[PDB]
Amino acid sequence: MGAIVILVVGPPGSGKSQLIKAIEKLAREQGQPVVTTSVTSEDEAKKVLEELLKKDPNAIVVIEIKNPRIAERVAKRVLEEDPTAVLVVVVSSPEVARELRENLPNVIVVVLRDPEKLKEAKKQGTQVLSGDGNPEEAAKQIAQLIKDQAGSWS
Ligand SMILES: [N+]
Repeated sequence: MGAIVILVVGPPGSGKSQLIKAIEKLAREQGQPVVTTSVTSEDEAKKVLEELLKKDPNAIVVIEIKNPRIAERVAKRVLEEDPTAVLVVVVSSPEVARELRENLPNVIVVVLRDPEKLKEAKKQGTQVLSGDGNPEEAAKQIAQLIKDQAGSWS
């Protein structure tokens, strides 16, 4: 099918590790292998992606990003390394999400509050899903969105 790459973007305290735990658990239940990596710089991402996303592995790769400022370059690096990867960016801030949407043609999702900033994000194509603070629902919602817009997830 191809690689599904999920960037999970947000500062410490955004729910990333719990969201990632829920995504891994649901994926195991569906018989799909998931691997995770946490990156702090664009080259770290290059290093791990150039090793891992070698031959469009049929796998889910989750990338944890604690520094939202690097998200865009890491997203671009993913596409550079594997132009045949599905890329889903789960972002904590609606403002970051809007900025990433403007700079990429990639699925960008917010589960997370300010109604005005959220509307602005959605206007640039940010997708909103229920399950902020409920990792299990969130994981379910993300998997449904990937199925409907990207493929089986198998
Ligand atoms: N919200």
